[PDB]
Amino acid sequence: SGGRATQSPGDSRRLSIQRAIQSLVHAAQCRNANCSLPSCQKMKRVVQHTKGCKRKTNGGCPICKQLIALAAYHAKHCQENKCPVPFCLNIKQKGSGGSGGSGGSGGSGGSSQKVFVSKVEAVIHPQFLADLLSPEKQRDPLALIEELEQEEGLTLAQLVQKR
Ligand SMILES: [Zn+2]
Ligand SMILES: [Zn+2]
Ligand SMILES: [Zn+2]
Repeated sequence: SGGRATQSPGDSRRLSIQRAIQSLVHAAQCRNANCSLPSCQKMKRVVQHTKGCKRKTNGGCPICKQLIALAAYHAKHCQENKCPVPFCLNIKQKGSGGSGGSGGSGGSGGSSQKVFVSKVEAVIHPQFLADLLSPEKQRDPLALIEELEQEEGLTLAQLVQKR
């Protein structure tokens, strides 16, 4: 009757995905000016990126990929067709798939963004997730982002060529 979750290194970072996803939903429908929360302000930036973006799904910007990842992962745990979450909407119209995600409640995340099924999660780069969750102020996701697209050249590409 549900359940069935194991706390892998991935789980913890998928939980950071789900946690940034919790952020996502919030900034997606936050219209309270009195609210100036850390995860909210940083995500207000990251969300506003998703809309004012052009290289969105072209694969250039890291955000929109990890945001269609968040919004998708989120969309799996979402039952709203008229959702506030941006890419959740286009998920229901384009990104069709099953349910699931993670939920083992692990806290020992690690480099597991290769072995896993990279169907949803493109360049989520949990550091970005972590920074949203961080009470710190000048710890912006979009700052990480430009860093992330730089590091998008490293790993997976590492020793990938073969015969
Ligand atoms: Zn807010
Ligand atoms: Zn973008
Ligand atoms: Zn949604």
